[PDB]
Amino acid sequence: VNSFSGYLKLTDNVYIKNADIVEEAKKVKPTVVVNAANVYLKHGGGVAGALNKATNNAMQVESDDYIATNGPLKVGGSCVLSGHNLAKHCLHVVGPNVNKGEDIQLLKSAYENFNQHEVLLAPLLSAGIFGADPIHSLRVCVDTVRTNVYLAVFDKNLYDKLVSSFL
Ligand SMILES: O=C(O)C[C@@H]1CN(c2ncnc3[nH]c4cc(F)ccc4c23)CCO1
Repeated sequence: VNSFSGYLKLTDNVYIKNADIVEEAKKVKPTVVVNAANVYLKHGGGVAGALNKATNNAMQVESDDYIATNGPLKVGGSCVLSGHNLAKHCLHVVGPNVNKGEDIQLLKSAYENFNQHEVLLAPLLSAGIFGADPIHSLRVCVDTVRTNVYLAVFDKNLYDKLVSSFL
Protein backbone atom coordinates (compact mmCIF):
# COMPACT_ATOMS: atom_id res chain seq x y z
CA VAL A 1 0.00 0.00 0.00
CA ASN A 2 1.35 3.45 -0.96
CA SER A 3 0.17 7.04 -0.55
CA PHE A 4 -0.68 7.87 -4.25
CA SER A 5 -4.37 8.89 -4.61
CA GLY A 6 -6.86 9.40 -7.45
CA TYR A 7 -4.94 7.48 -10.13
CA LEU A 8 -6.52 5.44 -12.80
CA LYS A 9 -4.98 2.02 -13.19
CA LEU A 10 -3.83 1.24 -16.75
CA THR A 11 -1.97 -2.05 -16.17
CA ASP A 12 -0.61 -4.21 -13.38
CA ASN A 13 2.11 -1.61 -12.72
CA VAL A 14 1.22 1.66 -14.51
CA TYR A 15 -1.12 4.31 -13.08
CA ILE A 16 -2.09 7.73 -14.51
CA LYS A 17 -3.60 10.97 -13.22
CA ASN A 18 -4.27 14.53 -14.22
CA ALA A 19 -1.96 16.35 -11.82
CA ASP A 20 0.82 18.90 -11.54
CA ILE A 21 3.88 16.77 -10.76
CA VAL A 22 5.27 19.54 -8.53
CA GLU A 23 2.13 19.61 -6.39
CA GLU A 24 1.89 15.84 -6.42
CA ALA A 25 5.47 15.60 -5.42
CA LYS A 26 5.12 18.10 -2.54
CA LYS A 27 2.10 16.22 -1.15
CA VAL A 28 3.21 12.71 -1.64
CA LYS A 29 7.04 13.12 -0.87
CA PRO A 30 7.64 10.07 -3.03
CA THR A 31 10.88 8.16 -2.75
CA VAL A 32 11.61 9.01 -6.41
CA VAL A 33 10.36 11.81 -8.65
CA VAL A 34 11.47 11.65 -12.29
CA ASN A 35 12.67 14.80 -14.03
CA ALA A 36 12.40 15.25 -17.80
CA ALA A 37 16.04 16.28 -18.05
CA ASN A 38 18.39 17.22 -20.86
CA VAL A 39 21.98 16.00 -21.08
CA TYR A 40 23.33 19.23 -19.55
CA LEU A 41 20.86 19.17 -16.62
CA LYS A 42 19.86 22.72 -17.61
CA HIS A 43 16.41 22.89 -15.98
CA GLY A 44 15.00 25.82 -17.90
CA GLY A 45 11.43 24.91 -18.80
CA GLY A 46 8.83 22.23 -19.05
CA VAL A 47 8.75 19.75 -16.20
CA ALA A 48 12.41 20.42 -15.36
CA GLY A 49 11.97 24.17 -15.08
CA ALA A 50 8.92 23.65 -12.86
CA LEU A 51 10.61 21.11 -10.57
CA ASN A 52 13.69 23.30 -10.33
CA LYS A 53 11.65 26.43 -9.55
CA ALA A 54 9.86 24.53 -6.77
CA THR A 55 13.29 23.78 -5.21
CA ASN A 56 14.21 27.50 -5.24
CA ASN A 57 16.99 26.65 -7.78
CA ALA A 58 18.69 24.15 -5.44
CA MET A 59 18.18 21.44 -8.07
CA GLN A 60 20.08 23.55 -10.63
CA VAL A 61 22.94 24.27 -8.20
CA GLU A 62 23.33 20.57 -7.42
CA SER A 63 23.06 19.71 -11.13
CA ASP A 64 25.77 22.19 -12.15
CA ASP A 65 28.17 20.56 -9.68
CA TYR A 66 27.22 17.11 -11.05
CA ILE A 67 27.98 18.18 -14.64
CA ALA A 68 31.23 19.92 -13.69
CA THR A 69 32.41 16.63 -12.17
CA ASN A 70 30.94 14.04 -14.55
CA GLY A 71 30.16 15.76 -17.84
CA PRO A 72 26.86 15.46 -19.71
CA LEU A 73 24.48 12.55 -19.55
CA LYS A 74 23.70 10.38 -22.59
CA VAL A 75 20.39 10.69 -24.40
CA GLY A 76 18.51 7.71 -22.96
CA GLY A 77 20.53 7.91 -19.73
CA SER A 78 19.93 9.09 -16.20
CA CYS A 79 21.42 10.05 -12.88
CA VAL A 80 20.11 10.00 -9.31
CA LEU A 81 20.39 13.28 -7.41
CA SER A 82 18.61 14.77 -4.41
CA GLY A 83 14.85 15.24 -4.46
CA HIS A 84 15.26 18.40 -2.34
CA ASN A 85 11.86 19.44 -0.89
CA LEU A 86 9.93 17.36 -3.44
CA ALA A 87 11.04 13.74 -2.94
CA LYS A 88 13.81 11.71 -1.37
CA HIS A 89 15.54 11.38 -4.75
CA CYS A 90 15.19 12.84 -8.21
CA LEU A 91 15.88 10.51 -11.12
CA HIS A 92 16.93 12.82 -13.97
CA VAL A 93 16.10 10.93 -17.18
CA VAL A 94 16.98 12.18 -20.64
CA GLY A 95 14.39 11.24 -23.21
CA PRO A 96 15.08 12.12 -26.84
CA ASN A 97 14.10 15.67 -27.81
CA VAL A 98 12.37 15.54 -31.19
CA ASN A 99 12.91 19.29 -31.54
CA LYS A 100 16.66 18.48 -31.57
CA GLY A 101 16.34 15.60 -34.05
CA GLU A 102 17.13 12.84 -31.55
CA ASP A 103 16.22 9.23 -32.32
CA ILE A 104 12.82 8.33 -30.87
CA GLN A 105 13.97 4.72 -30.41
CA LEU A 106 16.04 6.06 -27.50
CA LEU A 107 12.75 6.55 -25.67
CA LYS A 108 12.71 2.87 -24.68
CA SER A 109 16.25 3.15 -23.28
CA ALA A 110 15.15 6.22 -21.30
CA TYR A 111 12.23 4.36 -19.72
CA GLU A 112 14.48 1.39 -18.83
CA ASN A 113 16.05 3.62 -16.17
CA PHE A 114 12.76 3.47 -14.26
CA ASN A 115 13.25 -0.28 -13.66
CA GLN A 116 16.04 0.47 -11.17
CA HIS A 117 13.43 1.92 -8.77
CA GLU A 118 10.54 0.03 -7.19
CA VAL A 119 8.11 2.99 -7.22
CA LEU A 120 8.29 6.33 -9.08
CA LEU A 121 6.27 9.48 -9.70
CA ALA A 122 7.02 10.51 -13.24
CA PRO A 123 6.02 12.54 -16.27
CA LEU A 124 5.67 11.06 -19.72
CA LEU A 125 9.18 11.09 -21.15
CA SER A 126 9.83 13.09 -24.32
CA ALA A 127 6.32 14.65 -24.18
CA GLY A 128 5.62 18.37 -23.92
CA ILE A 129 8.48 20.54 -25.18
CA PHE A 130 10.55 17.45 -26.10
CA GLY A 131 8.27 17.07 -29.12
CA ALA A 132 7.28 13.37 -29.11
CA ASP A 133 3.73 12.04 -29.40
CA PRO A 134 2.51 11.48 -25.80
CA ILE A 135 0.33 8.55 -26.89
CA HIS A 136 3.48 6.83 -28.15
CA SER A 137 5.36 7.71 -24.98
CA LEU A 138 2.64 6.08 -22.87
CA ARG A 139 2.77 2.92 -25.00
CA VAL A 140 6.56 2.68 -24.62
CA CYS A 141 6.22 3.27 -20.88
CA VAL A 142 3.69 0.45 -20.46
CA ASP A 143 5.76 -1.92 -22.62
CA THR A 144 9.10 -1.09 -20.92
CA VAL A 145 8.62 -0.21 -17.24
CA ARG A 146 8.02 -3.19 -14.94
CA THR A 147 8.24 -1.32 -11.63
CA ASN A 148 5.35 0.70 -10.23
CA VAL A 149 5.02 4.03 -12.03
CA TYR A 150 2.56 6.82 -11.23
CA LEU A 151 2.29 9.12 -14.26
CA ALA A 152 1.31 12.74 -13.83
CA VAL A 153 -0.15 14.51 -16.75
CA PHE A 154 -0.44 18.27 -16.31
CA ASP A 155 -2.87 18.94 -19.16
CA LYS A 156 -6.43 17.74 -18.48
CA ASN A 157 -7.25 17.59 -22.21
CA LEU A 158 -4.26 15.29 -23.13
CA TYR A 159 -4.97 13.13 -20.08
CA ASP A 160 -8.49 12.40 -21.36
CA LYS A 161 -7.10 11.56 -24.81
CA LEU A 162 -4.46 9.22 -23.34
CA VAL A 163 -7.07 7.32 -21.30
CA SER A 164 -9.69 7.16 -24.06
CA SER A 165 -7.18 5.88 -26.65
CA PHE A 166 -5.35 3.42 -24.37
CA LEU A 167 -5.26 -0.15 -25.62
O1 LIG B 1 9.24 16.75 -21.33
C1 LIG B 1 8.43 15.81 -21.57
O2 LIG B 1 8.87 14.72 -22.00
C2 LIG B 1 6.93 16.01 -21.37
C3 LIG B 1 6.62 17.22 -20.50
C4 LIG B 1 5.65 16.85 -19.36
N1 LIG B 1 5.20 18.10 -18.72
C5 LIG B 1 4.59 17.96 -17.42
N2 LIG B 1 4.18 16.76 -17.04
C6 LIG B 1 3.63 16.60 -15.85
N3 LIG B 1 3.51 17.61 -15.01
C7 LIG B 1 3.94 18.84 -15.32
N4 LIG B 1 3.91 19.98 -14.64
C8 LIG B 1 4.45 20.97 -15.36
C9 LIG B 1 4.64 22.33 -15.06
C10 LIG B 1 5.22 23.17 -15.98
F1 LIG B 1 5.40 24.49 -15.68
C11 LIG B 1 5.63 22.67 -17.21
C12 LIG B 1 5.44 21.32 -17.52
C13 LIG B 1 4.84 20.46 -16.58
C14 LIG B 1 4.51 19.07 -16.56
C15 LIG B 1 4.64 19.02 -19.65
C16 LIG B 1 5.70 19.42 -20.58
O3 LIG B 1 6.10 18.26 -21.31
